[PDB]
Amino acid sequence: GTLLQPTVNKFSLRVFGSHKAVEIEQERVKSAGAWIIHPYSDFRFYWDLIMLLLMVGNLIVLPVGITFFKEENSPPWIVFNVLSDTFFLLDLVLNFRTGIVVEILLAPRAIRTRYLRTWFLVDLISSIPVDYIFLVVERALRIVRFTKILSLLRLLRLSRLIRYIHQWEEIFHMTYDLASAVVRIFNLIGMMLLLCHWDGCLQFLVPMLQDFPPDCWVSINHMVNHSWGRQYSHALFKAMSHMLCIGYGQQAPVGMPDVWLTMLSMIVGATCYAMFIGHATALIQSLDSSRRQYQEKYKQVEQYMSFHKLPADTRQRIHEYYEHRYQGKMFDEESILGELSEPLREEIINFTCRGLVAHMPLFAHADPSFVTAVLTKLRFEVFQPGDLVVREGSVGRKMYFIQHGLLSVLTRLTDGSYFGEICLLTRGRRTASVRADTYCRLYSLSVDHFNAVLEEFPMMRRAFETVAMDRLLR
Amino acid sequence: GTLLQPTVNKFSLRVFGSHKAVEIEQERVKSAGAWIIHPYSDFRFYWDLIMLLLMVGNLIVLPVGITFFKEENSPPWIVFNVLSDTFFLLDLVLNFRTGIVVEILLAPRAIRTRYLRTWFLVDLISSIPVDYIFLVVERALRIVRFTKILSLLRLLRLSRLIRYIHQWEEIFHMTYDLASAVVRIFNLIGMMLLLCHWDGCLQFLVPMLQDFPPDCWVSINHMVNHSWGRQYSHALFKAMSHMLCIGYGQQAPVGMPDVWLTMLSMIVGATCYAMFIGHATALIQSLDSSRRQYQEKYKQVEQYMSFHKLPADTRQRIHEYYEHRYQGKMFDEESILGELSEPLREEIINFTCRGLVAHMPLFAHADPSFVTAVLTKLRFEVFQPGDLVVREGSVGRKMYFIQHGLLSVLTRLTDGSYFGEICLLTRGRRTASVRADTYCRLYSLSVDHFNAVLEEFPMMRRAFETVAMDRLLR
Amino acid sequence: GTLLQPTVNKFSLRVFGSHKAVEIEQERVKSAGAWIIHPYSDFRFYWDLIMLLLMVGNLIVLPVGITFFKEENSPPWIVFNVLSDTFFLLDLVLNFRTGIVVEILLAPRAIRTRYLRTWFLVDLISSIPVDYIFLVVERALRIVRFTKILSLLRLLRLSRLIRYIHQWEEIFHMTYDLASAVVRIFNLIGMMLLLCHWDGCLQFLVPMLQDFPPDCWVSINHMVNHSWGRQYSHALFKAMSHMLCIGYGQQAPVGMPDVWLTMLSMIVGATCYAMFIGHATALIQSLDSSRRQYQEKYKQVEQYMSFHKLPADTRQRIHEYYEHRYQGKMFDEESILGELSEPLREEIINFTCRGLVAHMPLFAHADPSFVTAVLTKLRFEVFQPGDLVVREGSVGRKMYFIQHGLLSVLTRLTDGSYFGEICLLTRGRRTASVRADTYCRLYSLSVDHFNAVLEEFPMMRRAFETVAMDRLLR
Amino acid sequence: GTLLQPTVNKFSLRVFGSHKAVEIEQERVKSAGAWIIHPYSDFRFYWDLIMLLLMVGNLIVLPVGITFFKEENSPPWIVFNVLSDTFFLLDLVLNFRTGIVVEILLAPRAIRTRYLRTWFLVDLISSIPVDYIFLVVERALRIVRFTKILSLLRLLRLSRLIRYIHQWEEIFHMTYDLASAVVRIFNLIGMMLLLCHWDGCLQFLVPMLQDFPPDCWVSINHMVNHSWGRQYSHALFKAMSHMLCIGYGQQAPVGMPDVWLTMLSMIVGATCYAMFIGHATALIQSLDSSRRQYQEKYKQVEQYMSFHKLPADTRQRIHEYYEHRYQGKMFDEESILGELSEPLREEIINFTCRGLVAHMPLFAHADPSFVTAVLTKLRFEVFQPGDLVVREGSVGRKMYFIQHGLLSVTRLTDGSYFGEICLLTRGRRTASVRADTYCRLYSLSVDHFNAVLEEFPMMRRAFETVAMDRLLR
Ligand SMILES: Nc1ncnc2c1ncn2[C@@H]1O[C@@H]2COP(=O)(O)O[C@H]2[C@H]1O
Ligand SMILES: Nc1ncnc2c1ncn2[C@@H]1O[C@@H]2COP(=O)(O)O[C@H]2[C@H]1O
Ligand SMILES: Nc1ncnc2c1ncn2[C@@H]1O[C@@H]2COP(=O)(O)O[C@H]2[C@H]1O
Ligand SMILES: Nc1ncnc2c1ncn2[C@@H]1O[C@@H]2COP(=O)(O)O[C@H]2[C@H]1O
Repeated sequence: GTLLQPTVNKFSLRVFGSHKAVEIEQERVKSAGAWIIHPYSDFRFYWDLIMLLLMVGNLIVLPVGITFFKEENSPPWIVFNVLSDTFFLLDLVLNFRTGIVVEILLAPRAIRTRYLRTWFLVDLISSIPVDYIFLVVERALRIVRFTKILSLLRLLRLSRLIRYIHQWEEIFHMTYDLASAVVRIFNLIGMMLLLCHWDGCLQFLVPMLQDFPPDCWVSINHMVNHSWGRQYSHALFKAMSHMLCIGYGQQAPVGMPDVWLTMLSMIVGATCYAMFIGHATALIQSLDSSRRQYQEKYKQVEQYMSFHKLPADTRQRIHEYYEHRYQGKMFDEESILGELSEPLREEIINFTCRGLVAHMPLFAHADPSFVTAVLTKLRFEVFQPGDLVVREGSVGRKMYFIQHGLLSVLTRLTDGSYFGEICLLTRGRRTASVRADTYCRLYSLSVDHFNAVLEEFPMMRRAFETVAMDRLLR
Repeated sequence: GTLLQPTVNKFSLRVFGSHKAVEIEQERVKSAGAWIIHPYSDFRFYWDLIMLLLMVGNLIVLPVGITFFKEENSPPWIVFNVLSDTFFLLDLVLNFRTGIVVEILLAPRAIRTRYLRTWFLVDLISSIPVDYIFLVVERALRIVRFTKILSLLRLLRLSRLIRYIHQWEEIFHMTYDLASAVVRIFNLIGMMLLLCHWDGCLQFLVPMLQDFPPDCWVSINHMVNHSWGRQYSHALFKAMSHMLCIGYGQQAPVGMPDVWLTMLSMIVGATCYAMFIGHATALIQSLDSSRRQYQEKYKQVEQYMSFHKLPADTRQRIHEYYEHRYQGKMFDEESILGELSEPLREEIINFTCRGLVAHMPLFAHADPSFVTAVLTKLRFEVFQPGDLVVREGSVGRKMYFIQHGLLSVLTRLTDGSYFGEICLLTRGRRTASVRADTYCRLYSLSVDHFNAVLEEFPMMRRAFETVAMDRLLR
Repeated sequence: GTLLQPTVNKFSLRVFGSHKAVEIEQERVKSAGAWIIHPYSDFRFYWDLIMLLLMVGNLIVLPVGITFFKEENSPPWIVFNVLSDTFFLLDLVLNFRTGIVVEILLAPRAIRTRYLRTWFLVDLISSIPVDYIFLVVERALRIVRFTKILSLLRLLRLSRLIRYIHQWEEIFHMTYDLASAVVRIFNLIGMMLLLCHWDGCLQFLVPMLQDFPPDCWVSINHMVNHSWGRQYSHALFKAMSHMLCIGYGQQAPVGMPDVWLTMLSMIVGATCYAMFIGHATALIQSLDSSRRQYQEKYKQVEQYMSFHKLPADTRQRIHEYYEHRYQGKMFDEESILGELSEPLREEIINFTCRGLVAHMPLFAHADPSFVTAVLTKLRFEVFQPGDLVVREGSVGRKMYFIQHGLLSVLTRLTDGSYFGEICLLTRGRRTASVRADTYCRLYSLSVDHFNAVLEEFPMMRRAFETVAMDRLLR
Repeated sequence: GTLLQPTVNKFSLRVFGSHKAVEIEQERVKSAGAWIIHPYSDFRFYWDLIMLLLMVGNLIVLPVGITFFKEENSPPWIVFNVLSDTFFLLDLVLNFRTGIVVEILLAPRAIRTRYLRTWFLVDLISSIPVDYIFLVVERALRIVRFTKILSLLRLLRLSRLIRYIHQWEEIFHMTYDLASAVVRIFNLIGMMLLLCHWDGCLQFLVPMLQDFPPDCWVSINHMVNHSWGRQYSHALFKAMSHMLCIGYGQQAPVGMPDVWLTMLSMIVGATCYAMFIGHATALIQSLDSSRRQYQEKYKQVEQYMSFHKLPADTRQRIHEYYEHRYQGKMFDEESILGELSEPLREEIINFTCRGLVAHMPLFAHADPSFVTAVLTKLRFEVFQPGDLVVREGSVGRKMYFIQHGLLSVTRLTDGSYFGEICLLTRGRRTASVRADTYCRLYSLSVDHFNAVLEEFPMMRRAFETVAMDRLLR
């Protein structure tokens, strides 16, 4: 009895919010009882999965059954039509109690007026069997052709199929992350295949109603008395060749109703192929945008290089810097770390600098709170070999830690080491000079952040003082 | 008598400014009297709505009347031509007094020179009936063909139609918000349909003037003596098949003037179809850009994830954070709140936090000025379960309020609660530790903003002191 | 004698810099004398304008002269060929002394090696008349066909035409601001027209060399003995119909060399039409980008509106705010004013606020230096009616000036007025409350900027004190 | 013996990191011995370069050999098939020991399960010769047609070719900077040419198996007894004309299997041509984006100009300012200098201002450390002529240096400087400076100036002496 209520699911959590909002929605459904179908409930799922398959089966089978078969009084055809009319009438009956997303669950007022204003007439016309009525109520050939065109009123179920497919596609952008362009283009492919299947049946249907004049292509190809499969094959070939703008026959089409159907199918095919090109272009432009932005940024850089007329060796030095800095990846490290929360930043920086945790003895013994408080305030820097990181007699600004590479002070030291220590404490000038031997990834620490961390932790101040005196002894 | 002046309307307000600027424009119109038509006045509306319909009627009917009908001396055709010449001459007469937007309302100088420099000759040629003049002044078949080609000079009214349609489209981007690409593409569709309707009439017109040679397609299909409708149908089929690049006849076109018309229509159709593909692509790329930017941003995030070689569980934790933070929506909350004004921000934050207003007793009794002054300085934050928001023995930085979820301090508390209070007042370390039990939306308050609000309001300082002492008792 | 040197022009100033850099380049040219042609000099202009016209004339006329005419020994044809060979040999001779932009003006070393490495062979082959040599040196039909194919070596002048057209197009992005896509697409249109004109001549040329077999289309259409114009017309129709993917004949092409030419022209036409669609799409997407960014920004805003589930009246209030703030224009007022210089900002703000200059008596008497020093520090703000700008008992933050609209303090005041005065001086709370009656554009002044301007100007401090005492009297 | 290990190369450095990480990967390979092939090693290079050429040769030659030739028992055809089966079986054998990038080098567990889960069946089917088996085991015409369709199972080597081409293309985005769209579009061109070459062979193959009915196009064109080259030419013309949406014959195709092949090739050609248009559009939009952003920015500027209804002379003054400021180049000087490191900034500013170094005597004698410390804190500014840079009786804010142009206060040209004494005296502006031409200037802020004086005390006295000299002037 709870199947009319929306259950607790991932889409339910992402739409309603917490479990309490889901319970509020369930109580709003339970305001009335067995009169309201919530539009996110599993009953609408369990119904629409049936109705989509039935609608696809009818929209494929029904024109082939109308146009190509001669004796329309076969029993399983009548059984199939009766079943289709039954389910598509029960669908409207269940629609009457259903909810409407704009979620207006007011049953006696909003539902009835929203149907009678928007989408009751089309579903009502497509639901009921019109041809059986005129058969019961009622020059026989005009009557039979009239009943055939009336039986073509079943084709308005397409408008309901489109509505349910768009409701599904609005649902499954949220339970699964899907590229939008893929959904759009497979929707368009289904529409195009369906339209070509219509035009085949139509271009056989029109010479049927005129009792095959000698001007029509069926009489010219002498294929009146073949089986329905081969006639369907030739008609579909003709329709697809008009639709993809080919050029079908030897002669121009002579009969006047052939000309206008031809022109109609040509226009429809040209517009559908144009929209298909558009969707394919929009899909292709969204494949390697991360690599494309890197390309645009380097175009911008060499534009700036050209503006100041820089030398060639400097230009390739810049190029090597970008190749060993970004590695073809155009990411904004500031905004991504800004969009996150604090524990995510802590976990990321721990995973990136557990090597610096492991090699350094000062981080081996201290509290991990202190370790994270240091690590959250570093900055990643990359140097090229031959460069002097710190020159002697500087102002003194920053400390450095060593991720990779080895560095030479004119006394060499490899990765896992550190320098820039004592000049922050003594506040003096730079004692020795540090060179870059290779590409060396470094993390840097600002002095204001350093004093803030020392204000947060007094014992590591004495630890740095002891290791600075040891460094002075070295 | 005020219909020459621009009235007070929505476009009038968005162009001129206040009502006073509209009155200044009305006085500038009333500088002269019954000699100037302001280009935004309702008289130009009331005139152009007639003239567009007349121009469309002529540009559809006139070639069909020229080419297909034999006896051109029928009375209602002459009546129709006389009416068309009358209205399109009166249009030029009313153009003489009209205003010109660049609004140059100087009648005797700017209007006359701007016509005689830019667009007087084309309207003058398209206005007057040339063929009736040569009929009055004046081997009869060459004369009749000469009059037919002279009567084709009516087709230069297209240049006026384009000018008025662009003036309308420049108007209605401002009274109604319209997607620009839709306007462009329906303008192009109208142009393409009109060009195909020209080419049908033209490809029947050329074998008319040569008295139907046996090489032409009309003689080959033996359709000289059919009605004009069927001839128009076959000619339009031929023109559309050349235009959409199909391939029309059995043979190659034999007569030399057929070949060049064929090649001309093929080139025109290829270029029009190319521009149609371009407009369709530009329309499709502007449908789901909000969802596309979210996709690009997450591609950027997983690019950054790949750059530091993060583990899988961390990567899916980041993915869950974005799914429960942005919900597929790529919006910039900083810039949108920055572009607004202060009362809009106040109304938005009141509607988002009236729940926090309702549950908290401290906000229930105080002045709503104080309530808004608190609420404008919050920050929205989202945590994942298991995370520790405040760890014991911290520095003490911020207060938190609880939108959703429940939180556990190791003493549980659900939504509508608050914490982080006493550490701002005591300026000490963190007493207890707070965990996250679920996804919990929190609003955070900075201590500097907190002290500023206390400086603005002294009594709530004592209120916070009392509730902090109560919290210490707890 | 100075025509070899680059003169002082707009492109010369935008490339070289000042007049002194132009004189340095002129001295670098005058390092040698009458041996170097600078590539920006007017002599290269005066030469290339001739050579482009000659190259276009040859690339149009020469295949029509080779393929369609029978007697190739007519005198003016020989005169035309001798003139063409003369000018295209003199072009290579003048190329030897010319300069090369990469500007390497080193004549004996860089020019000779850069020709013999890159582009000497193609120009040498296309320069000299090959067929006259084999005619002087030398089954006559094989010899004549051999001379015809040798005379087709003139077609390599296309590579020189492309080089000079790209050098021109690189020049005229700088003297005139041109949309790049227009240049690209007209270059492509010229290339496509030229290729179709080649294929017409080629598809007549191949049945010439086989003495018109009965399998070829010329013999089938029985058009061997027509004039050259009609043969050229049918050949061009055949080539264009293959190129635009149409379908030409009744039968499939029977002869084997016809099939491969057909397939070649089909592939070339398909690729050219694809690139034409691409250029048209890229041109269309760059037309109304300013209006498109406004559309995307409002999509973003209503996305944010949907995220917090805002009410409808609030949503339309936001919509009215944007309509009366930006007017469909997506401009960044911060970055544009940031990119300018100081006197440009001063001139812009003077033109926007001379009304506030004129109505205010305090700005009427003071120094215009003081006036600009005030005006450069304002901020433009827009309010909706009913809003309260200043509520009584505020903290006191800012002064306001009134561009448009009228405002009511509960004592009304219209545009050109001002308020927010005395609370900056007294540093107290807000005395009276100000409402918004209409849309009212306001300029706001911050108190820190206000005190800075008072520090710059001491007498206007006393002026504000007097008018504040007058306001207190009011 | 080290060819199974990944050597020290540029891609190796850009993937692994330092030389030590390369040695760690080499030790991880050397965990086992002569049982593991590392997927970046030169042996996989030396193997795949052979296998791509063999796969292309087979995918071109084999359908032409099957469909058009009558006697399929010629010796060099059998030799060619035996060689192809040999190398494509040895490829699977060497695949068994190979590594897999996701680098899972675990040989007995990850490799076997990853093959038997993902890509063992297709390579196994495409490897072994099926037709020779049915020939050994086994109305002869049905048997021969059955063997022909079984010999068409060689065509599944395309799936391996695609995998190796994508592995190569993933490698060479890193050793060479390549535009991605060019790689995509040449991959698509190769695929389209291959598909058209398939459809030609197929549309001749189907009337072969029906012993040429009179309804087929071969019998209608009376070309059964021509050579194989001319038959291949007509079949390829028919296939390409269906593929590029042309319209081939006089009549509609009469036989029912012709109709469905026609419709299939038409659909395939339409989709391939659509994707080709898409790739061409995406390539064209990425050519002159630097010039396009300048265009969009100036559209934005004239939008702002229109919003405040500015006069024409002001608008063209703004236009001249942008033409002499950016020169059509839409670059962000802040972010580019921000993304670099400190020595790169120092080298760039030295190369841009060595003229100011050379003309100024105060920079001629001082330490180059001081020179760079001054030069890193300048700002580039551009003025229009007639403008007054400093008006008399100002507040006093900044110093200026002169890159180009000449300025009139007592005139002075490029290489000069002003704005000096008002920073020291902290007073108002003494004289007024005009702009005579377009003049590029570098500006110096007073807070940065006092910071540099705090870093260097002797140049303080140098500025004091030259300021007293300026007062004497
Ligand atoms: N043993 C050592 N090896 C290398 N550098 C050292 C040593 N001892 C001290 N230093 C210096 O200690 C300094 C601390 O900060 P500086 O940035 O001034 O530069 C650092 C190094 O040059
Ligand atoms: N009854 C309580 N339940 C939970 N937390 C409390 C309680 N009383 C005080 N606190 C703490 O009060 C602190 C105020 O600021 P903190 O951020 O230090 O962390 C807050 C809580 O841990
Ligand atoms: N005659 C007046 N009419 C309207 N407002 C006034 C008048 N005199 C003083 N004020 C107030 O002067 C105040 C100066 O700063 P406030 O922002 O506090 O708000 C301003 C006004 O409310
Ligand atoms: N000989 C001179 N020629 C030009 N300007 C000078 C001279 N001597 C001093 N100055 C001024 O010195 C001032 C220093 O800073 P100011 O920006 O006030 O403006 C500068 C100049 O106007």
